[PDB]
Amino acid sequence: TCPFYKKIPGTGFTVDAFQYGVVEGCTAYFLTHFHSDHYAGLSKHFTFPVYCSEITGNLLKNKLHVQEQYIHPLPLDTECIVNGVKVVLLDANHCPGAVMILFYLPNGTVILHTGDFRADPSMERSLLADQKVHMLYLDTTYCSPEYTFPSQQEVIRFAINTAFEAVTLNPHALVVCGTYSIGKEKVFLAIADVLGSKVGMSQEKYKTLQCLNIPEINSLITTDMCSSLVHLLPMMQINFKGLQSHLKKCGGKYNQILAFRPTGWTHSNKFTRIADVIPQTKGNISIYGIPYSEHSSYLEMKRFVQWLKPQKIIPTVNVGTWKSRSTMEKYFREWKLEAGY
Ligand code: NI
Repeated sequence: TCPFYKKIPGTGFTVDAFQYGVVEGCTAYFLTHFHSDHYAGLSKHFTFPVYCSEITGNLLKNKLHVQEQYIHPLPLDTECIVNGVKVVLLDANHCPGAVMILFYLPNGTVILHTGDFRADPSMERSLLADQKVHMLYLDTTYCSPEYTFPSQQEVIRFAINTAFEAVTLNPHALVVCGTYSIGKEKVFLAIADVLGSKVGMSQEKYKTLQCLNIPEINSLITTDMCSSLVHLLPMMQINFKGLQSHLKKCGGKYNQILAFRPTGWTHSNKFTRIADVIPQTKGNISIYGIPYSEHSSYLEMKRFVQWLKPQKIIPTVNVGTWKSRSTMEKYFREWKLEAGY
């Protein structure tokens, strides 16, 4: 049965709740972003409205094959009526097409659902700046003070440097980047740009990227592997046995791979900075971990919540154990006492 933190009070609306069958009373199913935990359940056979962003809509049509009529894309930053309830979609600064949703209830309550987000100060000068938010449904993925990680711009800097050094040292080396969902496209697009290349990838990955409304995308990507010296592979495949296997296929065209694994947090964030990173090495193949995050650090989350001063907070991540729930509430109480709301 659909959990209460996926339902919006005083509406027929649910959020990211596609895996339970029909939910009784639900006139509308909102989808925050195209990640499989959030969409798990959709198919071609859905005949209830789905409201989502334009970009999420393209992925729904082309990757899952939902029928154009049931996909209601909405533009961002635009006051929109949806069954006589005003709603707004806002950029979540997560993956392509990811949004947060502002719900304006008939009774006067205002609810923000963040979906998955990486909180940022530019959100403090959006339509949120204009009025009070009573209830916050919050992405709590990294709600604990151990979780620090660098800025996205810091990480992209490091990457543009590593890659370009190597390629200029050895002109027969390949850059590989790992992937398993949408998100983090900046890693590979930045590397390719510095190297004067398109990015090469499988047919299915190319299809997915062609749904994202990236400007100039035809100039940036290709399915011709031979012609490219930045390749994307499955994240499963980013290891030595798999990279050897792949290094064979290229047919004596490169004599060294240099790979990047964009990851979330790992325990090596506790004791090692970004300028002081190293790879594992089994012969000519070198694998970097780079902590490029599309979720809020603890500090970024904390600042966003203390600015918003919500009357109530409902976590949507790490809610499956009493210990995590209890740990999170304690942080929420500190934040509230510090900030005086
Ligand atoms: Ni996500």
